[PDB]
Amino acid sequence: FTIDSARGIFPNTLAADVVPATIARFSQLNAEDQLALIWFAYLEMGKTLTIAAPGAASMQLAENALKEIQAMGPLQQTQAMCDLANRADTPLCRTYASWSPNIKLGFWYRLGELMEQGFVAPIPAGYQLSANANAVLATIQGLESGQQITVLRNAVVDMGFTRIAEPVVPPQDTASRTKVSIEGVTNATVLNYMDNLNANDFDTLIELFTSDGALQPPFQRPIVGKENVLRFFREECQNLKLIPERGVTEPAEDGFTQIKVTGKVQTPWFGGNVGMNIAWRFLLNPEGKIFFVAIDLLASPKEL
Amino acid sequence: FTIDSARGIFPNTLAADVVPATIARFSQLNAEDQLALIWFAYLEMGKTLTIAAPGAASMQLAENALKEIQAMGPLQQTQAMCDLANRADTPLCRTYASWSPNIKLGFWYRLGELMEQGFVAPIPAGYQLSANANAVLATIQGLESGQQITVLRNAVVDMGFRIAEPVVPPQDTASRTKVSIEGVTNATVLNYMDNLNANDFDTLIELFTSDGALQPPFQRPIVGKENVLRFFREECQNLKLIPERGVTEPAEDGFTQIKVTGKVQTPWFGGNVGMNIAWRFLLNPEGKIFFVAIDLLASPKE
Ligand SMILES: CC1=C(/C=C/C(C)=C/C=C/C(C)=C/C=C/C=C(C)/C=C/C=C(C)/C=C/C2=C(C)C(=O)CCC2(C)C)C(C)(C)CCC1
Ligand SMILES: CC1=C(/C=C/C(C)=C/C=C/C(C)=C/C=C/C=C(C)/C=C/C=C(C)/C=C/C2=C(C)C(=O)CCC2(C)C)C(C)(C)CCC1
Repeated sequence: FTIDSARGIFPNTLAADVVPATIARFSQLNAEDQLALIWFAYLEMGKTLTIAAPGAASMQLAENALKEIQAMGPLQQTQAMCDLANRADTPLCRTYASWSPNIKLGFWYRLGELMEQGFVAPIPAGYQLSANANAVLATIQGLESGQQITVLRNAVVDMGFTRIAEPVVPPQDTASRTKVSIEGVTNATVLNYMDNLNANDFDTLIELFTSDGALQPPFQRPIVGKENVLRFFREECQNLKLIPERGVTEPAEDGFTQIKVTGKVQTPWFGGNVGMNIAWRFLLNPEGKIFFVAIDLLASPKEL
Repeated sequence: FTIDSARGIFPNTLAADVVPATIARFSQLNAEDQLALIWFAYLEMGKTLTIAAPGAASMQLAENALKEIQAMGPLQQTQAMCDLANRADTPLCRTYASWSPNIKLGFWYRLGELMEQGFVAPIPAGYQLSANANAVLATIQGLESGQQITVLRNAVVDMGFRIAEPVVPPQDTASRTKVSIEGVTNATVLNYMDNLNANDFDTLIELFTSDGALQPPFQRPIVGKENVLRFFREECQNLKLIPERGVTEPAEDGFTQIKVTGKVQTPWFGGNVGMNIAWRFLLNPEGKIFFVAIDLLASPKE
């Protein structure tokens, strides 16, 4: 068993690879078209889905950068946004790249509010997308909400020129914690994984892993080793709600066990308004430690 | 005008972005599935489309790596190929990454022949692709040949974790052909096409502004004469550009923008694959190339 070979467990699992396909098409676009397309997608999505407000701490971390942009003239504001989209090498792009995804998202949330108000240069009036851009937006608007928000998030995270993160919130009080139930699955490691993540208890969660174990987020390469996985939990995985439904348990090579669970996950950005269809694919060693876990965004509810 | 803003000229040009979409899907796959998928695509494509043999110089440059793999036991051979697909950090992967695209392609051409012959571990008998991988292969097989070969090339180039073929002397001046483009007599555009068709990179590069850029299909702009010239020498030998028609318009600051459409042949396939291409030029007032983008078009309808 290697981490990279483990990526192949449960090969029947149909991931929503339209997401990275769409991000790839988006990434080809002219920067102004990238910005306008997201503006359009954002505006129309906002008619039925409300984005949660960025946290106070996140806003403080992005404040300096936001103030600099607000102080610029309109042409310069537009240029700064194009710089981010083009991944140009500028001080602002370097600052942006140092930020965790949540801080990047909160930065754009605020710019969006300011553009709506006319305090930061808006997308030009009557702007029409390029041929390729119009098709990309059409694709996005045809996707399930869980896929739409993943496309938008990944586009945002990709910006800037490549560590600052929000403070780590204390774990949930033990007596207040809920426990998940999974049809077919009573495996203690899997249950403890879900329960500890739901309680933001990253120190306990990381102890479930082998020293060389990995976690693979949707459409990303495996994050390998306890140090890197713990960093990822602390920077990116706060305040999720995992709602696993059902699973299946099978023996693997060398006394290992492989378990696939399907269910839903909510991000604090949208709460119960977007339930993403997710699979977890675990490979556990003979002692029950996590050697590998992959988290996949599923192609449709037909994959649960 | 910035290089990055110039990327937006002629915005109704519909590029074949199914190519980078498909590469992105492919890149998500398990490595063994990546290898099997390409094996399948390769085998089926080869029933109607023959790949030209790698050049002698290229083969010599890849020879040591190929010999090392051939000396391995079958399990190790399979692992070595998986390492390349996974972009693992290994000596072989580092050597591979140092190679120009043509050398990487020739390396896999040879491994393909050896797998067919049974001298390098083949894809396991009766191998079945994953759900996601089967769909990716279906997409590829539905594409026009020019798009298929671009997907395969880009997948190959992406593998692994400063070595190029020797530069071939430019074509004898008296032997050179000249292109004709309906609607377009612009000397810079004509000289661009004619010099590239003659492998005359030293003359070609002089058409560019010092800070000018060239943007290959689905890649970021390559900026400045040093980098553009390097790209010509490493990657752009022995092409055949067959421009057909164009359109010429004024641009800002006394600049001119010109779009040309036509076909291009790669020496890997010759006339057997004609790729539908657009060139989008932005020329300064003196006629120098500030920006040229080369796009693979979505269909002949473009
Ligand atoms: C840019 C831009 C603009 C603003 C755009 C904005 C404002 C976009 C905001 C988008 C947001 C807020 C998207 C949030 C999406 C969040 C998602 C998709 C979270 C998914 C998390 C999951 C699936 C986690 C699953 C996990 C599990 C279950 C595990 O078991 C282990 C950990 C982990 C893997 C993490 C404007 C409009 C100005 C126009 C100009 C350009
Ligand atoms: C991996 C692998 C295998 C072998 C795969 C092989 C063997 C694949 C070979 C593929 C090849 C040989 C593809 C070649 C494609 C070449 C292309 C698509 C060239 C396009 C060039 C263009 C469009 C240039 C246009 C330009 C123009 C016109 C300009 O004006 C400026 C310059 C430039 C921009 C360059 C096997 C089976 C073992 C299985 C295991 C894994």
